[PDB]
Amino acid sequence: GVNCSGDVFTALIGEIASPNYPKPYPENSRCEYQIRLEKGFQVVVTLRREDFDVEAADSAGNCLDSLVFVAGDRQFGPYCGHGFPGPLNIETKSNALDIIFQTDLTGQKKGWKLRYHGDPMPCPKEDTPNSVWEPAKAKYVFRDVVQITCLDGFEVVEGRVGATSFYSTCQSNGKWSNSKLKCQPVD
Ligand SMILES: [Ca+2]
Repeated sequence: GVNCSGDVFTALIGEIASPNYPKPYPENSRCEYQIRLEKGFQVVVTLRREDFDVEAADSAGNCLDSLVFVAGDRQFGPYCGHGFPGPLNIETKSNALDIIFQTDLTGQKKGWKLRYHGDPMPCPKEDTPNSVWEPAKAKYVFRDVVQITCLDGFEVVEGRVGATSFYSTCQSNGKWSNSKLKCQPVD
């Protein structure tokens, strides 16, 4: 095959296709594409069913040509056959993804074209005991900032002395900064 290795993708949106797409991919391909987003994002892969045609699996269900996505410990695929067999949207749960495409000596098809985007990872909303959150949202994600205001008769301890409100940021690790700070009754 050709050189289809070494490319690194770091933008929050991107598009990748097998060599020569939509003309037949090369035999004996060993392609690898690396997506590298900053911590706090997951790579989400979108691949339309009809944008994928790869040599069919053998009798034993094994892929001779294959597309595989590697995200840390997790693997998606191997995929082969006529039409993409996986979900239209794949949340890999990782900021780093390796896309690996290998082909054998015979039997080539049009190949594949995929897109990806970075999806900011969520920070779960705590139960707001004696406080209200601003803004109120169904989902908070990486870099969101909220103001947490204590109800009347409550205050923040461990923050400033005598605070009745504070801010908190959804961090790259899925946790709120200032998660130690709680609204508690006035003494
Ligand atoms: Ca083949």
